[PDB]
Amino acid sequence: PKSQVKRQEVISELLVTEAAHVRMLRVLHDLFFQPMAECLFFPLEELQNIFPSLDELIEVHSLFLDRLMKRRQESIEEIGDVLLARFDGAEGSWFQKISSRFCSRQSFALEQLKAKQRKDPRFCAFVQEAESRPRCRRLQLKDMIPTEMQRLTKYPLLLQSIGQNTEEPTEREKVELAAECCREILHHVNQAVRDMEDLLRLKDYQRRLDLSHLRQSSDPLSEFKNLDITKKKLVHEGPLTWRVTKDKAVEVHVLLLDDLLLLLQRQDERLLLKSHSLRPVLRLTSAMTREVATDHKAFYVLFTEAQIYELVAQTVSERKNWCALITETAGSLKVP
Repeated sequence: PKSQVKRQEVISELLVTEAAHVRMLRVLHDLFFQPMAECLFFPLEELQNIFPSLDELIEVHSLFLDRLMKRRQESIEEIGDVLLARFDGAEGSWFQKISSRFCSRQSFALEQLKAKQRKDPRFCAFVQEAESRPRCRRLQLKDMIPTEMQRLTKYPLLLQSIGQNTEEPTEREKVELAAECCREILHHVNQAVRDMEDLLRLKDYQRRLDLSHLRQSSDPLSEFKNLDITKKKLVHEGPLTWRVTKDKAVEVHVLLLDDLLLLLQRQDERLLLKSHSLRPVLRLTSAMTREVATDHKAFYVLFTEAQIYELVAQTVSERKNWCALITETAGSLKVP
């Protein structure tokens, strides 16, 4: 007291909220996943990408719910040991593995479901009917899926304040270490999320890429034979206008990647890279941006034979934003 009331409260909050989460996850499973498996709305492989590890994700939280209850029941001093048992060592590692799998596919999972609802009325009516079942507690499926992430972001907050309210030192170390683990996990999942969100997107572009032109120029482009972008970092993308001369302008979708800049022409579902002059592909290791005094909406990118690429955004703010991003990424790149 007063350290103790808070410590007990927080430990309570953690147990209760852990149960609610298991409960939801089970609803998600029972009312959505399993029935859809049985109605075979998707081929199963795919359902597994929408709910990447639901079955075992339920278990991991379940096992924790279980430790926490056993501990409460047998009394609360000491909780560190329990915490470390879920977030640290091998069980630590698994929890991460399982929760991050499932979290990464969130965005994917959602658009998949949205597509199907807007495309197939049998399925849309299914989801409605399911969403009206009491066990939903007024959450929609779209509300359910992203709770796993939320839950992960809650753990450091909860653990941080059990620790800072632990009087006895060696116990507070445990609880502190545990909390640290949770931030390690959160930080990793967050990353494995962007890695997936980028990946799927880059694989998308990579099969839509009309590569024929580089294989055709005598332009010693020969480095992009063969160009692969699936395993690279997508820093930024956006429509722009590409004033190849002050008489001719090209409509273009730009990808700013870790180390290359790509100016893509959109032609039906295709995306072309055409040498039309000035190349469409560019090694950033040399890049540099400038304002254009006669056009607050336009800027220049230069490759330090010049090599001038006059690009224009719709809004002034966005072209401020573009230069900002290029020069910054450009800078991030090291000289041998």
